[PDB]
Amino acid sequence: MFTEIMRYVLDLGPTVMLPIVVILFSLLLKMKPGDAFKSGIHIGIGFVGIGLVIGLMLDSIGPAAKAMAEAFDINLKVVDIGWPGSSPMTWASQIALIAIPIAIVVNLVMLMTRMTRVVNVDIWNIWHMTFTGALVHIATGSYALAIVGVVVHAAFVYKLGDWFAKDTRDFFGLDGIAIPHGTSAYLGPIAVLVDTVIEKIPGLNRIHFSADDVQKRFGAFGEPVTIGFVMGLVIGLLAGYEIKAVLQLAVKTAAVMLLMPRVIKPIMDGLTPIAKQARSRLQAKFGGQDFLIGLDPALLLGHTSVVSASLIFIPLTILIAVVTPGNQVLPFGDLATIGFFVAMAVAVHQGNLFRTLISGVIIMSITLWIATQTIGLHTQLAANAGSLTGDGSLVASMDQGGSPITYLLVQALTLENVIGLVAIGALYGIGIFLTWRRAKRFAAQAES
Amino acid sequence: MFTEIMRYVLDLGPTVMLPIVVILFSLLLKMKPGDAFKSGIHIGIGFVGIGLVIGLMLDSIGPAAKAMAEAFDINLKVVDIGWPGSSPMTWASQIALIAIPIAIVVNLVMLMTRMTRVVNVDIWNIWHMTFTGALVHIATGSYALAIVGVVVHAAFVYKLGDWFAKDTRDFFGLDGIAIPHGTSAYLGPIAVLVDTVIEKIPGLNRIHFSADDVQKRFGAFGEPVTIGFVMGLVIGLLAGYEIKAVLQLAVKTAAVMLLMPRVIKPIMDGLTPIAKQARSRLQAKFGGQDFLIGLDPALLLGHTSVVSASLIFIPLTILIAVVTPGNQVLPFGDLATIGFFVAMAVAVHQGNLFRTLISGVIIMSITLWIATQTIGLHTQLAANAGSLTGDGSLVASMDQGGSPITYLLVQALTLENVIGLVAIGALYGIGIFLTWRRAKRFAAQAES
Repeated sequence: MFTEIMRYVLDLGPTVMLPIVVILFSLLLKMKPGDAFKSGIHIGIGFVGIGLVIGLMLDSIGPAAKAMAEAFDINLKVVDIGWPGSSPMTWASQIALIAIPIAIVVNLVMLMTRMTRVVNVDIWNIWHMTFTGALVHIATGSYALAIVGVVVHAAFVYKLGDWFAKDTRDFFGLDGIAIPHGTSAYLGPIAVLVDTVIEKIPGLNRIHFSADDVQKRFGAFGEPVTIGFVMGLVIGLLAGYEIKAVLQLAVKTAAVMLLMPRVIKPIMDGLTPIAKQARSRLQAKFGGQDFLIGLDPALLLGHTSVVSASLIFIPLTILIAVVTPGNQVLPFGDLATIGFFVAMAVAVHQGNLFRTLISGVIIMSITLWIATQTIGLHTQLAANAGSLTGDGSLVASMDQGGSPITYLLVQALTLENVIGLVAIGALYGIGIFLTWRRAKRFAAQAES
Repeated sequence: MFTEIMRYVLDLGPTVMLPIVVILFSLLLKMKPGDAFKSGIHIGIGFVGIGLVIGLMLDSIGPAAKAMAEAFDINLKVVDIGWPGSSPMTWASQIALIAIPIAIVVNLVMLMTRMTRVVNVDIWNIWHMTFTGALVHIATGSYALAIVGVVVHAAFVYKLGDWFAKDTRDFFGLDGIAIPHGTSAYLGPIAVLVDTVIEKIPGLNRIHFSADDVQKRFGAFGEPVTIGFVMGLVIGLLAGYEIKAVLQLAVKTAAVMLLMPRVIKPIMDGLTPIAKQARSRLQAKFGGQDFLIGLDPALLLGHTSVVSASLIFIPLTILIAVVTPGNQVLPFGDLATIGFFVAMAVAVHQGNLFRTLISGVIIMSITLWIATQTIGLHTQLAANAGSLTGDGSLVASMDQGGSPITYLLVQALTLENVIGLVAIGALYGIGIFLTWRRAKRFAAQAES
């Protein structure tokens, strides 16, 4: 009966079950029924808006990006599928129904001993941990090792969401909300390492560039919506699209970027009183820092800089896919939502487009190489799920196939590529240590 | 040479060609190119948001309303198709590509003679005039009568948009914007007549009921979002939907109602400088009242009362379709957007839900009676367009097939139903005289 009720809860959707969870939390906080109902329905309001705008992103950008990818290069054989094609594949795994209870238990345990302050409530993003566990099970061949991998990934994701609280609170303005899930969370340490390296280099640190500089230089034409329209038009032109298609796509890009914050806003409007009462009661009873709430990484698309970088990086990603040595994966699926990769990079760089570009280039190269490395495991997963054609063609993805955590876990658990494991582990360990030191320093400075 | 360029302009879409028209108008007003481009792109963004929200509303309500209709009654045989099924039928007619130039010419002629002040720019809503012209051509059998029917319909809708300027400016807050198209425009006079009749009878006028009263009565549960959620929930429950589907549908109803004004706002945000400069220059050059701009009737959905009426009236109109004498049309297609019918009724009644309900009942019964009356013409139009199944099943629509103007023109030109012609003509003429007198009185009062 547990599997059936878990499947029902999953099928309820983020727009129904999450408002129920928020209402229950508010009721546990001793509020009036009206406030809890309003907060829940507002959160559902924002999430429905997010889903609609993301669907617009997909059906507007996907076709154009894919057409440009075919037009540019044909050397790369393996074709990316991205998160829209990976998440249903992941949900068909045999551990898809136990990963959610395991993650919930580990979150409760880490909250009980005050090792974290992130109360994750988005259970539709647990498929990341499910994917890592499935890959570990496929590679090593042991169920217990897969469970250990899921636990490790969940703990690391929660700790990373805790560490990046300052950037979400300040740069994005999402006060009281933390984002532990998504590709932005675990690609943060690379951006932190790149920022530290650039800061160390004299002369290069003097280069500053932001959308505000663009607006100042170009007058009324530098206003962000104009630059988004221009980027959409350029992407349409590069894809060989017709004039009417180019204009429609550019208008769609400007529209999605303009409407992202308008649909995010109801979530904050509904969650403000909940956070206020939480800080009023739970912080008084227990103590410590603010109790953050985990949410979907789609909330990071509200900032104009994030979506601007997303539009800019599609041709940049396609260019990177040709120059990266030992690369066979052609970015095909998540090019529409490539902003999820470099959102935390933009937040860390505080909108500095030069350092954002450098960090995004390095992140794209690293994730493309990793996705090239993890192909046999991914095609084995595809065969296991049954969503694979009979031609025997390989498959790969970058949203979760190329995550550094999964590659590091698999390499450390089976030791098949020691040189790549050593290199990626050194880079990611330096990034993690740097981001932890930076988070501790920021917390100490804010406290003092 | 004109046919394919007109087809291309039509296919450009409201999000591309209309911003180009706005930019050209702004340039003719001697603004800087940057501000003109910003206004045009903002209007495009608003229209894209309108399209997205309308698509969500359709995909959320349509199936639910259709299931409601199937579950409730089976006595009615003819199945409505609504505007989504009528617009491709109308645009495939023989007079499809002449109607747009005819409407533009008649608008220019009426503007030059100072007979009207509505500068219609939405060329995608001309399909109402195309529909009435095609119906007249089918009934009478001559091209010239079709042309004169198109001209008469265009002049009537332009004058109706002129007369309802105060309601749009004040009640909906759309300053400088007129709505000559849509079912709301030509179903206004019935609402005006009903309001006058209610005012005449003492005691009935003393009943006042508005959404503000509901909010005051219900405290923390009387907000528009909460009542919309309740209406969605009851619609799902009475339709035989499952619990998850019911909750998702209710959340989607709350979604459309709450997100309507947020996506409505960019249109005014972009159009305000255009109207300001028009008032500064064109009024000084020529004189007279403001030069209003015709747009989509979907803008009336921004008001919360209109959406609330749209949700409540669906079971109401389905019930009305059973008790209406001599009715054979089952409302099936435009149940999703039933709010377009009673928008102007709400505007006339100033949000009085009691008079809104009475006017809506009268309008529903009347328009269903016409929709039953005009069935042979509609199925002949379907056969001409080629979109008719070979089973011989009758077709009928109520958004435009049941509109009073087309029925009145057909009856006046062919004289096939004297009793129906005289009844509908008397009712509509009394409504038109009353609304013209009301508009003249309002203009005189504002001038004084």
